[PDB]
Amino acid sequence: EEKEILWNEAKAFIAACYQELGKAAEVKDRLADIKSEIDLTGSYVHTKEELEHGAKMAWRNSNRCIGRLFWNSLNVIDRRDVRTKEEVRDALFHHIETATNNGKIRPTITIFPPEEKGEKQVEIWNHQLIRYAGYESDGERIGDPASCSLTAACEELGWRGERTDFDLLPLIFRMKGDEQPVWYELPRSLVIEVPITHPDIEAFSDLELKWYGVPIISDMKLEVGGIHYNAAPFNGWYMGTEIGARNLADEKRYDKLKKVASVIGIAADYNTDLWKDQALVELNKAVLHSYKKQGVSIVDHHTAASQFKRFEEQAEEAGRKLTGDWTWLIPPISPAATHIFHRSYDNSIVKPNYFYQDKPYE
Amino acid sequence: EEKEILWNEAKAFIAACYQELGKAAEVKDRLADIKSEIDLTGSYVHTKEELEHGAKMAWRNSNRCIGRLFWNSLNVIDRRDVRTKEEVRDALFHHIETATNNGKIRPTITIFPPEEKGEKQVEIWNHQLIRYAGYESDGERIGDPASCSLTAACEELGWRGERTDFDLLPLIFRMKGDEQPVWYELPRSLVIEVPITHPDIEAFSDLELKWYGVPIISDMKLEVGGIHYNAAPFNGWYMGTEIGARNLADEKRYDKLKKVASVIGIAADYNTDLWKDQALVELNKAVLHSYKKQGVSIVDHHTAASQFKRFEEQAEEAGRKLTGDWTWLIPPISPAATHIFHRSYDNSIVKPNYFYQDKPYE
Ligand code: HEM
Ligand code: HEM
Ligand SMILES: Nc1cccc(CCCCNCc2cccc(OCc3ccc4ccc(N)nc4c3)c2)n1
Ligand SMILES: Nc1cccc(CCCCNCc2cccc(OCc3ccc4ccc(N)nc4c3)c2)n1
Ligand SMILES: [Cl-]
Ligand SMILES: [Cl-]
Repeated sequence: EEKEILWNEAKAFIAACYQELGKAAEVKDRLADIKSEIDLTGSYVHTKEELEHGAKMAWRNSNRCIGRLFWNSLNVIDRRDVRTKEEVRDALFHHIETATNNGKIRPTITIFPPEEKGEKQVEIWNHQLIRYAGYESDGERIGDPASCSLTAACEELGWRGERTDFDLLPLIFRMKGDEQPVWYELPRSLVIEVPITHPDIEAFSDLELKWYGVPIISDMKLEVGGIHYNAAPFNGWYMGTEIGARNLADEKRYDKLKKVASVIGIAADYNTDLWKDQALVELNKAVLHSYKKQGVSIVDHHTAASQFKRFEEQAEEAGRKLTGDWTWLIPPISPAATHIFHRSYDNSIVKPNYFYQDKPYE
Repeated sequence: EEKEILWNEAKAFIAACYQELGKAAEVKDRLADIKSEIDLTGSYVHTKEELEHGAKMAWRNSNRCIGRLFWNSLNVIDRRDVRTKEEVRDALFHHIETATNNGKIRPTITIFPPEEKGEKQVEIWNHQLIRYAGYESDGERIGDPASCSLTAACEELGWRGERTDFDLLPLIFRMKGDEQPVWYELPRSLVIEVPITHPDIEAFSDLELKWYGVPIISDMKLEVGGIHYNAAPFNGWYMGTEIGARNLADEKRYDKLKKVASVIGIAADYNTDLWKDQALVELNKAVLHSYKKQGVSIVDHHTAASQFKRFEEQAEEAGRKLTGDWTWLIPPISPAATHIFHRSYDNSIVKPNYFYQDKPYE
């Protein structure tokens, strides 16, 4: 049951990782330690510093991420020591608290034990650690339609949501050996939320909109040197358009543009009035104003594109090729007002990186 | 000097073209007529109906065009008979008048004689038949910066612009055999223009903005059945975003967003105010309102995307594969508010089509 492709990925990663850390001389000894270890166990264990740097490199190589400028300040939390459900839950609880940081969000990743045989040690079911539930029974739609399948899986396992439009989903994850996952309700004190108000339009609060403070992606596999960390939730702060132009605007999500147009006092009858466009701008202005007024970190898409330009420049000075996905880097609001729109990007996949993986639920 | 690749393209085009026109039985005789003609002359001549349909197929295959729904109603003008400069000029004059149609714009293409030896019979220098000049001498920028190189080439040949921000460039084209092109000033009576006003903000006219009515692309090569029509100017009507989000908004074009923000009474100091976004929407609302109030055909990007969805559906019912360039089909204003954003497109190049070609000037 060999065919160890892992040896080749380890040679590539350790060489580059130690190259960047100045530890270039330490490479031949460490690869020797690794090759024996691969022969004795079929795998190898990253150090402390390889793991932290590999997670940073993976953010740096994420073609679709516009916020990559701060890749080197990612806060890496090593929890490869976890063995029980309560330790997994507590680590996820801790990630939320330390990432939130009373609103001064810290880009943070918690790294759980990797896949051993390709067998998961911890299998997280949440798309994000904090997300709202979605319901969809006979005509009536409640909450976030994107969470319908996960919300159904949770309720099939004993959980029950109050069926508000913003029910917090529980943490749900399965351990190795168990046939079923466990779920834990989120403590309200850990979850910061932001009511959406408008700086000029006082009636905007009548929409009773809100979103959570911290997006913590928890369904992606971090791959470092051939080691597959399927459970490694990470977070940054939001870019405003993610909330105002997608989460609250998409017809398959909260679909609020019609109601936004009514409270800002414009008609929603004619395409040539550009009412969707106007409502999108006022809603996105409201999201930024609301997060800033509360003291929760956020960035607008113009500032974010300015930072990403410096990431482009910084990559060229370091002699690293830049990779990116143009179709994901452009913002969904005024993309041509950013430099990203007016250049091209090589969409090559460089490792370490973060990758999609099949949902465990149906 | 053979290596006739032309025979293969003719077999592919005539088969498909006659297939769609119901003339499937007439194919073997016509290809026989073509193969002899290729052997006798090194080329072949399209019919009347092959030419008109091939130009329509070429529009249908333009991956970057969102307005392809009306491909079958393209008005094809056959001027392969032209031989002199005055006949070329008159045909271009006529194209402008009949395409404009007092504001009820007709999608029209005028097809000049194709390349014979790869040698052009008529070589058009204009990017569009109607475009504004651009100037750029010691600090001072006037007009459309995108036209600077062409405006310089025209003035090097005796033309002189009044150096307003909206100088109409002359028609400029070279005939086969001449070392130099000729240029002809555009008659003002042929060119409809639209002053940009706002439906609600009366001060918007203080910006003194305007654009021309009809975009007539004149620098692309139409390829049909291996025959290269390098001179075949075509036109549709504008999509509003082309004017309000690019021509008047780009920093490398008319760069008006700052002045738009001032007349609509918002500050242009903070990114988080989304002032560029708001100004872009009000400017694009103004463009649509202005063209509609004048009676000049235009379409908004929402209506245009709705039409393109029906083009997608119509393509599937006809059993034709759909091709498209996602990065060009999405509008630059609220792209995620259109279905285009939320699906993918195969960017394969199918012929007949329109292709870029090297500018003749420096
Ligand atoms: C610091 C704040 C951050 C901002 C503002 C930011 C911004 C974004 C945005 C706007 C997207 C595209 C979202 C979409 O349109 O679906 C994105 C994608 C992504 N970001 Fe970041 N990001 C940040 C931090 C991070 C961090 C810390 C990581 C991981 C180490 C990361 C990895 C990614 C990945 C993997 C994707 C693509 C996910 C996918 O394919 O669905 N980002 N980022
Ligand atoms: C009927 C009105 C039409 C509308 C509203 C329309 C709309 C558009 C738009 C918005 C673009 C992209 C422009 C850009 O972002 O640079 C485009 C590209 C294009 N359209 Fe159309 N179009 C129309 C008619 C036509 C016609 C009649 C033809 C030719 C038969 C045509 C062929 C093309 C081509 C070739 C491109 C790509 C040009 C390039 O690569 O630079 N379109 N169209
Ligand atoms: N602050 C932060 C911080 C860290 C990370 C992020 C972004 C993570 C979001 C995960 N994302 C999941 C997903 C997968 C598949 C489709 C999705 O839908 C949204 C979307 C976005 C861009 C598109 C571009 C082109 C196209 N055709 N579709 C798109 C769909 C989301 N944010
Ligand atoms: N009503 C109508 C009717 C008929 C045809 C048209 C469109 C013709 C416009 C010709 N176009 C020339 C051109 C060439 C190269 C760059 C240009 O710049 C604009 C642009 C547009 C989309 C982009 C998408 C991605 C990206 N990276 N850059 C883009 C640049 C224009 N309109
Ligand atoms: Cl999100
Ligand atoms: Cl244009």
